[PDB]
Formats: sequence, C-alpha cells, structure tokens
Amino acid sequence: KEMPQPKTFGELKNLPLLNTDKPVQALMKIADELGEIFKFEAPGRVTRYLSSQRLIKEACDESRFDKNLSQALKFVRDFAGDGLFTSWTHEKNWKKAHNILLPSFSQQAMKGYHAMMVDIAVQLVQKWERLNADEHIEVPEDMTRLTLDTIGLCGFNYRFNSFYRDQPHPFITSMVRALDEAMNKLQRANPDDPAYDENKRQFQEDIKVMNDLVDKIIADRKASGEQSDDLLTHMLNGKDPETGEPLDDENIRYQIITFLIAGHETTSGLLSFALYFLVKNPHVLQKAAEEAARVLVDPVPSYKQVKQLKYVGMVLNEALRLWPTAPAFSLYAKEDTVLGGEYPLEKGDELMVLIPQLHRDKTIWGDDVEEFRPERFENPSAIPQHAFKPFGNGQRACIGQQFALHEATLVLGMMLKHFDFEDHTNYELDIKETLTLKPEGFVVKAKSKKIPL
Ligand code: HEM
Ligand SMILES: O=C(O)[C@H](Cc1ccccc1)NC(=O)[C@@H]1CCCN1C(=O)CCC1CCCCC1
Repeated sequence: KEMPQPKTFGELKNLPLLNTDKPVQALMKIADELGEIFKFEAPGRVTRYLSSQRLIKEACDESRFDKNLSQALKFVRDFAGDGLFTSWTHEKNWKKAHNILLPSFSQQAMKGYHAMMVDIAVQLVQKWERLNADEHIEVPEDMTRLTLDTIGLCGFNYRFNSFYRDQPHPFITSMVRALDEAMNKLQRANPDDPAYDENKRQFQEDIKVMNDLVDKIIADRKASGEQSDDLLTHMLNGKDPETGEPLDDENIRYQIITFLIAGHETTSGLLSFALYFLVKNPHVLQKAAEEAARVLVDPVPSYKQVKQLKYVGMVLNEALRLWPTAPAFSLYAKEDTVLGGEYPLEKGDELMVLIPQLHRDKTIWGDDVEEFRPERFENPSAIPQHAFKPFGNGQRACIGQQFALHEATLVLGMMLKHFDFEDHTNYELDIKETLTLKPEGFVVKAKSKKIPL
C-alpha cells in the first residue's frame, strides 16, 4: 500500500500544517481523516505518523526500532544536552546515566521521597483552605507550582517557593522561555533570516541563566559535603555498575535541567486534565471522593495509604488515556523492515507515535472511546500490548513514571479528601500546546470540607 499524505503547499510540502499553535491537535485531525498511517514531508525531511495499536505495537519492537530525537528534541538538546531525555541510546552517557538513576526512580525509592511530596502537597491544600468565599482556583497554574516545587525538593533539596510568588523563579522564566523558543523554531521555513536574530540572542541568555544556577547548585552541594536523600547526592556518589564510572558535573547539570523540565510541564498537565475530567463527570468525582475519605484516615497521607488509592489511580490512567500530556515520541528503523505487512521502511526511516490517536483506537477501547470511564483500567491484563503508551516505550520509557504517579495520586487524593469542587464557569476545554498539553484557563471553586491537617 501507498500511505496517504495530507495537503501540500508546493515546495514547502506539509510544513505549513505545523504553522499553528496547536500542532498536535491539528495532527490528530489529519489522523481522523487519513487513518492509521500518513506520510508527512517538509523540506529535507520525511516522517510517518502512526495512530493505530496495530502498527504502533510493531513500532515498539526494540529490535527493529530505536528512539529518535525529533526536531523538537534536537532543539531541547541545546539546553538539556545529553541528559537521559535528549540523548541517543548509543551515547555512552545514556546507558551510564540510566544505570545510575534507575534505583533512584524505583517504586521503592518513592517511600523516601514521600515526605517531601507531602510537604509541597500540604502547601497546596493550605493555599486553597485560605481562599476567600469570592475566590476561584487557577488550576494548571497551581498544579505547576506544586509539581515544580516537588521536583525541586526531591531533586536537590531546593525550595522554589512557588506558592509564595506571583511570578516564576528566574530559572523557570528562562526555562519556560527556552522551551518556548525550541517549539517555535519547528515552524520557521527560513531561520537564519534576520527576523529571528532577537530570538537567538534571547535563547543564549536563557541557556546561560539555567546553566549558572544549576552549576552553582552542584558546586554548593559538593563544597558543603551534606548527604541529603535527593537525586543530586545519588548522582554525586553513584557509580555505573557496567563501566564503573560516575557521572561528570556537566552531565549531572543536564540531568537536573531535564528533571526540572519534566516536573514543570508534564505532571502538572496530568493533574489539570484529571481535575477537569472529574468536574465534568460528577458521578466519577464522587466515586473518587468516597475512596479518598475511606483511605486517607490520617492528618497526612502515608506512602502505603497512597498505594491504596486504586480508583484515584484509575482516574489518572483515564486522564492519561484521553490527554497524554506528553503527546508524541519518535523512532527510527534500525534496519530495512516491513511495517504491518504493507509499508516497507528503509534503515534510518523515521516514525512518530501519535499517542492521543492511539488512545482513541476504537478496535481496542470500544465505541465509547471519547467517554471518561476510569473503570476501563479495572483489570489491566485485558489490555492488548502497546495499546496505552502515555510514558513511552521500552528502555527509553519515562524514568519518572513512578515519581509522577505517586505525586499525582497523593495530590489528587488529598484534594478529593479536603474539598468539594464546582465547575463555576462551565469551562470549555482549551488545550495549550508547549512541550506538553495543558488545559488553559481552567478554573474551579473549591469548598472546604473543613477537615484539618
Ligand atoms: C505524568 C508525567 C509524565 C509523563 C506523561 C511523562 C512521559 C514521558 C515520555 C512519553 C517519555 C519518552 C519520550 C520519548 O521517547 O522521546 C518520557 C521520558 C522521560 N521522562 Fe517522563 N513523563 C512524565 C513525568 C516525568 C517525571 C516526573 C520525570 C522525572 C523528573 C520524568 C523524566 C523523564 C526522563 C529522564 C525521560 C527520558 C528517559 C530515557 O530516555 O532514559 N518524566 N516521559
Ligand atoms: O519535532 C518534530 O520532529 C515533530 C514535528 C515535525 C515533523 C516534521 C517536520 C518538522 C517538524 N514533532 C511532532 O510531531 C509534534 C508536533 C510538535 C511537537 N511534537 C512533538 O514531537 C512533541 C515534542 C516532545 C516529544 C517527546 C515527548 C514530549 C513532547
């Protein structure tokens, strides 16, 4: 079979389709028209977007296909370098950093991060308890305050103090603005064109700002010698079992920047979409709220109580199904291969998994694919392989998966314990696209159940 292509614009091929501020959603719409695979060409590039479990399950075969750095990720690499996220599997720092960090990110390691997560989560509850009767909550803004603070604290024992601020830490304004530049470059048919000279100068200032503060953090920590139970000590002491070598100071910088990207962008989105789904599905919110009141019997949640929030966990899963906050990943073909019996690929050939489209595959999920029903996760083993991929695939999957689900489960649990929620504006979903997806302008009112901490 020849695969379909969306509409073209002469010599620019498909590229002007990305000239939008919601490219993932535009790509989702192309998928609905064209189906499970389409070719997408730009000057000097060709990719193929997959939306079906049928084909993505083969693309997740690690013997045929490896992680590719998409143009987006190549642009993030300018400041995230060879941290785990923007490195190639065959880079020495990939495997090395991977071997050292895996035990820091285990489900086991969560027990030790738990108390710092609680620290930030209670800040959130206390903010909301202290709001006046007239006031509402700006949802993604508060969730981002939470998740950023949480990774700051468990990452290297730094307090961004986001709940004490109206405007973001100097580091974040740079970080956010750099991610911004990295994504906007995607669209420019002619960079090096002078109209972008300010953008480039800015970027360099931003990279600089991020580097200085992180390098200073690593410096101050070594010079102090203290052994806090955070990722930075794990990295400063750790040795790769394989090579026997530790990470160098520069790579450690890259890891910290990477985790700060993750903690800002992705986990906050999950929590935002979850609360959105809950207020638009009152019977579901009530069921989650009943679980929370039953399980969270203590002034503050234990590690083990969080593991008991099963329905909360299903809610997070279903939010991730409909709106995977990291919406795509890239692969290349290790060798010449035939995809799904029909599409012959050459070595080096690129693929893109369109996760939200995958999660809409009616052959997997049934006809009610658009409905918010967390119960569809009620027995996971009934799910076909590679159907649900909000965390990526294989060895290059998200290392912070367990971190993110524990944080989210804790925070949502507490939220459902402490407040009733009201969709007071009848919010119409508007999805903002950065490196990630967020519900822009989502606001609610909370009303305290007056349960003390
Ligand atoms: C709910 C929140 C999150 C979602 C949906 C998510 C999703 C993903 C996805 C899809 C990838 C792979 C991207 C690719 O193949 O190109 C990934 C990789 C990664 N994530 Fe996450 N992530 C989340 C939170 C976090 C957290 C909290 C951390 C840790 C601070 C983190 C650290 C990473 C790292 C380091 C990688 C690269 C792993 C490697 O290649 O060795 N993420 N994540
Ligand atoms: O960055 C790319 O290479 C392509 C866009 C593209 C395709 C062909 C030609 C030029 C650009 N990326 C995409 O399809 C989508 C659309 C824009 C953003 N995007 C992404 O790749 C998402 C960026 C990251 C990837 C890893 C997990 C977190 C999110």
